[PDB]
Amino acid sequence: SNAILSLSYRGGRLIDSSGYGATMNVGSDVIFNDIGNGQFKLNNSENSNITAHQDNFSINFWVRTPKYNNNDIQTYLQNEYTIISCIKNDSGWKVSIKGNRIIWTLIDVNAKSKSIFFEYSIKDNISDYINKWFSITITNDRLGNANIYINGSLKKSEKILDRINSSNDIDFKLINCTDTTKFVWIKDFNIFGRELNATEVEERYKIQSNTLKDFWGNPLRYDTQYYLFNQGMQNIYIKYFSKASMGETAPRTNFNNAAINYQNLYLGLRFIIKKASDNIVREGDYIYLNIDNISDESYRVYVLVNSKEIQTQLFLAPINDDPTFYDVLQIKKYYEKTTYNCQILCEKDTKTFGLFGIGKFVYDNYFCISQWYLRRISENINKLRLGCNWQFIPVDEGWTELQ
Repeated sequence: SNAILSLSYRGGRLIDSSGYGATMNVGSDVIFNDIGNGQFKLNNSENSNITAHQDNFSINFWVRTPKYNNNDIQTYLQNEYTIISCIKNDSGWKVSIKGNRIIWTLIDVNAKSKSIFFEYSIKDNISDYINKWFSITITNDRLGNANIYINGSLKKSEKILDRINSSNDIDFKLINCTDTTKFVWIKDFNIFGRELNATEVEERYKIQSNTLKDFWGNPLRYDTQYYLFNQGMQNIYIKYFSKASMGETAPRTNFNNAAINYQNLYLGLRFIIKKASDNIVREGDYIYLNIDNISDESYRVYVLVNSKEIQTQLFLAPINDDPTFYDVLQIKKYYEKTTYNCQILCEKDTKTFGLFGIGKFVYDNYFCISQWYLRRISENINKLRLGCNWQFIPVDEGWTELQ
């Protein structure tokens, strides 16, 4: 139904947008930003805290938690710490994190507890969860079922048990975390006074998602260094091929040990998005793609305008005024609009050159532009043809790499 409580960071202050007038107490070691409305970071200190002073309800919020430290994996796996709690006389509810698990716990007046959790892999080459914003929704009823939804989709649902106390305070704070460097990002925290159904959860997800985002789920920005990720070919990156003035694919390198495995992200061409015509890139903007790690001089992505082929290799070159090439691009989000993917179009202007992708040429796979990606092969084509879907990866503190 209607939010009992909703945290928003409006104009320098954390408030309750609920209209229920919750009063907020904020420690001195909390970091805020005004992205969306907005975001806060809990560090591992007693001074990094927020208190909201206020059998069927729902909890919804998005969370961003940092990648494990390769050399501190047993701490990551074994240390469960509370992040959000509503407890009184040892009874109530808490949200906790234990490594790659997010955990919901109900505790009765006798200290008898039962938990439900969501676990994501820490062995996949590419993760939709590690260090990335993702939405969680927990519902609970009197039947009684507890459900965990992740990114709008039901992931778990279990029963069931004495009485569970209700508290006037909700504490946002790391409890029992043993890594002094730990932090957690939270946004869009909401409480509902009823059990939201599967349809209600999906819709609130789509709503809480026109904004172009980066790989981590934050707004995409101009003048920011980004590595490039391809949704259709996730296990390669784009590398400058000196002999040809092109981008060729290369296999991502990886790291693995006994407990974990991942492919490296900070590889290949490093791009900067420039305004062609604030610093947030919006759907449909006209942009250039600069590349700043090929040499001392700036390079840029060019489209061969006088090609009659279906697909053409993109020309990665020093800045020039050669009219046989064109550098004005448009970043778009044609579909899968809740994801962090985007497409790159070039048009000039009654003439469409296609979308950026990866194509087979005389053979190897090259960073290219192709009309193939605009073909309306079938109504579901966009679910099958993923090579024109890209994400931009900035270096982020929650994801560190060797070398």
